[PDB]
Amino acid sequence: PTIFEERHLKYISQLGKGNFGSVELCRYDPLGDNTGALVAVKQLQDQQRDFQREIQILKALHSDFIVKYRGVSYGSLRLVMEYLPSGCLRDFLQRHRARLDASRLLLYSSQICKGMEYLGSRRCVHRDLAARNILVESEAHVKIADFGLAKLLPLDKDYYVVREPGQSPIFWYAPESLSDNIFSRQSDVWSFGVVLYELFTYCDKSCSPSAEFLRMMDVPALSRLLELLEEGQRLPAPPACPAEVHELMKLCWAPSPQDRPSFSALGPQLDMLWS
Ligand SMILES: C[C@]1(NC#N)CCc2ccc(-c3ncnc4[nH]ccc34)cc21
Repeated sequence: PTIFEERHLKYISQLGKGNFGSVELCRYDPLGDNTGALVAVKQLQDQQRDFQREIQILKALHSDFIVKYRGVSYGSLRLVMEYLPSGCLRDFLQRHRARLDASRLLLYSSQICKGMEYLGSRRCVHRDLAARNILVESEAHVKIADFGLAKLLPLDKDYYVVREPGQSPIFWYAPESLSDNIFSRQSDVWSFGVVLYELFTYCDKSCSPSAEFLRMMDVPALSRLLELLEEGQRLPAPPACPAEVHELMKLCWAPSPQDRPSFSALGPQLDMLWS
């Protein structure tokens, strides 16, 4: 059931890209009559090693808040996952902003936090937590996706040091990630603070992390952002944001990783704000 034959996967369209790969919508149609199930299929476009690691990570994750691994097709050639037609949260928020209230945003925040608490329990660092990497199962259910940059922490080391600087938009990176290429479950907490900001602005482009940080900012942009952050400057409270939600973002944005709340400490606080 977890082995998908290449010849039966029928290409339909492109779903997206990210981290030198692509996601396609395919029908797994062994009958050849267009009645088979729709699946989301990820493939590559040393890269093979990081793709194999991603598959092994996702295959061992079992959560209502993490995108479901279905299987693999060999040539490992492709990663097969459940298809979520509503797509990424970032685009969903922009389209349905006039229908989703603060209660719904708090529900999504709590579900992402629960998925992140579970990833941390698995010693998994996501490294790319952003609304563009969160999928919408339904109007009341979100799931974390894209484990392309994810790392498993060894048993005796609670952080990870990357050899070369990242290729992701710099606006979600923690100061220790921007300065020393250090990543941990605490830098995932920083990124979650940016996710909370994204939810509460409904991913509005005009006040996005990139537009707002550029606005606030011969020195490179990365060094200028680090300077901004080291001074204690932070993204402003989104328009109409409840005061308590903004206070949580600021806690996620503590200068030192050790002072940031844990996902287990954040969870009951978001659950309390939701109700
Ligand atoms: C998060 C991200 N990369 C990945 N993995 C970034 C670009 C993109 C575009 C489409 C989808 C997608 N859409 C619908 N159902 C799905 N199931 C699994 C993935 C998926 C996911 C992604």
